Amino acid sequence: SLGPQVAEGENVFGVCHIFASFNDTFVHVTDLSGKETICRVTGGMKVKADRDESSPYAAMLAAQDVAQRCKELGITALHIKLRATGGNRTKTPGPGAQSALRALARSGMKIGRIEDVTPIPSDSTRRKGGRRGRR
RNA sequence: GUUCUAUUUUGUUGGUUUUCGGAACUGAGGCCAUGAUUAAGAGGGACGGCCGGGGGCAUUCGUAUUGCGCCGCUAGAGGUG
Ligand SMILES: [Mg+2]
Repeated sequence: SLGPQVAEGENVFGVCHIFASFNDTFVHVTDLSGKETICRVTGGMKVKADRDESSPYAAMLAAQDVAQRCKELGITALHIKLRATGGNRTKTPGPGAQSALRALARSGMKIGRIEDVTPIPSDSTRRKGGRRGRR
């Protein structure tokens, strides 16, 4: 909880891994390595109902809690790594991703570079479902 | 040329060998305007440069998965209308 950075000269960089499933949203801030983490709070930790854990309100509260816990240490800027369900399943991020990103941007985390770290397979295994699908 | 032979014939009775004709075999010729229709918008094949997720064998790469090992923080994570 002690920042060695000079205040006006530069900012301390971290990176958030915004995981956006269709049933929950993870907002996870780690360092430049990713091995050491800083703050992780979810939509289910903020809203105690399973059906709206991936809701933009829950992702917004999770992003506000992440930004407050990160300003408690003094990391100022965050790179953004958007991550989806991935694999054989869906590759489009959920509704909480843009809400959490805009929420941390309003709460005051300096936006670095944004990229997709979605685990898009080259050629995956068999998708969970029948030959007729999830009807 | 070789073998066989219907017989006409030597005035009439007999043999042998020829001229002349028919059957088979066999050598040197002369001639054909000498002799093989075209190459199917039929087909087969050779040859040339290709072309192609065609086939078989060996090798190599890519991610994702799931499981394990180590590290960081955590009370939720999955999943559904
Ligand atoms: Mg079924």
